[PDB]
Amino acid sequence: MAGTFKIHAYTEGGKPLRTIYLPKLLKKVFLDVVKPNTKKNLETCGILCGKLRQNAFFITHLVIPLQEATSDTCGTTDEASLFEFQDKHNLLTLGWIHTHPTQTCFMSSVDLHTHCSYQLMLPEAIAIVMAPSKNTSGIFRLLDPEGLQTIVKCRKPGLFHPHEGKVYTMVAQPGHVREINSKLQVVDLR
Ligand SMILES: [Zn+2]
Ligand SMILES: [Zn+2]
Repeated sequence: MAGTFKIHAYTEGGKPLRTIYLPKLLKKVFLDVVKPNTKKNLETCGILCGKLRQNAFFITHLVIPLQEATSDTCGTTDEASLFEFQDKHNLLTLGWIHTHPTQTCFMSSVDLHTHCSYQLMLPEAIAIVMAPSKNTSGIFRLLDPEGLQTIVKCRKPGLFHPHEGKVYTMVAQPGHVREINSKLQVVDLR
């Protein structure tokens, strides 16, 4: 009908990307759940989990794993329990979301290395970054193959370090991510 369209989304390398359906509620619900950390200027992450149905992914569960909260990272500390939870409930990893309580909306060095594993496993994988002090948010991915290659090769120690060239980009509007009016379940493993 009116205001509808078909999308064919491609990576930089020309690979077709399947659609990910994102609940309209997810961003705001996530900010609600992790507010105690945000008020302390501490980052929190959640994993975007779901299922593949008729050639498209549906995010159904926002899973908050055990993690180490700092002012500039929120790395998962117990991947075993996260994996066990996802396996038991047949939930795929589709991406992740995290806060920048006071920072601008961008992808940090750590964020790019974190995302690399997601997007190697699933070309469609996304990183949602909420920057509530700026009232902004963004959905990002690495360039594929070029950015994935840069991060795979990067051995710089040091929490925050620069990268040579363009490495990441915001998901286009419209593009392979579509919002839908769906229910949401938050699963907190903490
Ligand atoms: Zn970040
Ligand atoms: Zn690096």
